[PDB]
Amino acid sequence: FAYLNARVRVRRGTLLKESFFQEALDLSFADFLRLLSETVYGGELAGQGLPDVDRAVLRTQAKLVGDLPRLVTGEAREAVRLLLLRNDLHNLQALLRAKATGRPFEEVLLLPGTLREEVWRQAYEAQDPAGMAQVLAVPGHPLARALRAVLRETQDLARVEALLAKRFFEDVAKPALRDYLALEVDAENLRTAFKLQGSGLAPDAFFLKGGRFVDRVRFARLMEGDYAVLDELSGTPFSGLSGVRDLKALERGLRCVLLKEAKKGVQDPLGVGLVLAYVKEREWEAVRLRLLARRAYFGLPRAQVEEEVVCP
Repeated sequence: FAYLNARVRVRRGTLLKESFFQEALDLSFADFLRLLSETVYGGELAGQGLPDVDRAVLRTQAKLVGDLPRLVTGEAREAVRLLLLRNDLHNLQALLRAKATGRPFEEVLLLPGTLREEVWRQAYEAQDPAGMAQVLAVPGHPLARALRAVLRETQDLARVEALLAKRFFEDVAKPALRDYLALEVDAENLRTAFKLQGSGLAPDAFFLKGGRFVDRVRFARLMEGDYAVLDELSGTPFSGLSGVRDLKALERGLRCVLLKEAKKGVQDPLGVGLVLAYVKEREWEAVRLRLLARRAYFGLPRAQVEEEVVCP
């Protein structure tokens, strides 16, 4: 961990200050590009369009975040590799969902992971899930194996997403990181229960153990249609999910929960906590840059955007 932390410390200095996001919320697209060009992202910013901003973010994070697993070994590599693979899971699910709805690749948020954007593009270009698996296999990604396995059991979008997650977390199971991972399990159970709500499927076939606040009862209740479960979490990190009745709002709240938990890591400068915080802060950075770039580009409502780029 000493080495990984050194490499992380070397990179924390280029994290964007909160002042950047505050100013960006009210900038024209041209000025947004100007502000961005002065940050570490400037090196990869080669154009004047929205896709140029998205590309600069992806390429910059591939070199400041995505490569971390290749720099170390032992338990240190395990920790950061695990975090990035979890994002690859999110990316695959997002791609599967986009394809199922015929949404453009440009609309898919890609979190910092272990794969190059070109691989994800090839997967999106694939004719079907099976085709996506072959693409992921080239770089030897574990999702290629998980996807092939899930597909010989079901083709239903929602179930595929849930089973992919179930396999990932089961492999995960086999301090700061333990605490954080338990919250990731809680959050995954909440999104799965929401996605499979009213399906009538056996909750135990989808419940992930290893969480902390989202017990099998809370999971089953939400999956069987009780939204009130989300209003009963006031004494937990998930208190902000009260009133949530749509998947969009749920994902928003879940991101803030995990971000806050990860930031506790700064308290562990010599341990896994530092990289945990660094990776999640870069993720939040990527998410906000994407949303702020779109507000400036399209001229989106300030109030709606502000709510999506601020975490109470």
